[PDB]
Amino acid sequence: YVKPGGTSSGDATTAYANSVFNICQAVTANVNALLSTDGNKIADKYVRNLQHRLYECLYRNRDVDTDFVNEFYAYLRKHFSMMILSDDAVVCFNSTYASQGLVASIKNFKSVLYYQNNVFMSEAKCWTETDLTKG
RNA sequence: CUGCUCCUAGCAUGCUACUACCGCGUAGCAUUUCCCAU
Repeated sequence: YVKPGGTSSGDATTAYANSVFNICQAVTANVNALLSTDGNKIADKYVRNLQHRLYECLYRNRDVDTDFVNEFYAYLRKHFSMMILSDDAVVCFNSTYASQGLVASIKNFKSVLYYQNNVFMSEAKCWTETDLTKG
């Protein structure tokens, strides 16, 4: 037969490939979530300036811009922590930011999956925890 | 197929300790022999 696509299982790099794929999904969901928010009701200048710079470096600049990459990576480390196994991950994220939709959220993941993987991830499968005593 | 762990066996290496003998080196103690022509 002929395999249309999708990762195999008997190879030696499925785990690392899936990890990289997961990181990419999370990062693109964060980028999508930030850029779909009105800039007229944003908090302290910093984030609004960052969003403006992001749109410019995304659709107007042609080549790469390293410093903005470092800054955005540091921002993600500041307000988004991920622990990644092969297609399995746990996220610790600041909640007041997510209240205003300035970082990821489950609805963003649903939308990203719907338009980028052709699958509808029902939200009843996810879990969200507010406490940190229990793990 | 990757990663983690247990257990077993063997090997090999390193290191430590013990025992024996050896000789060395040092020190102490003590003795045994005592010499001759062309």
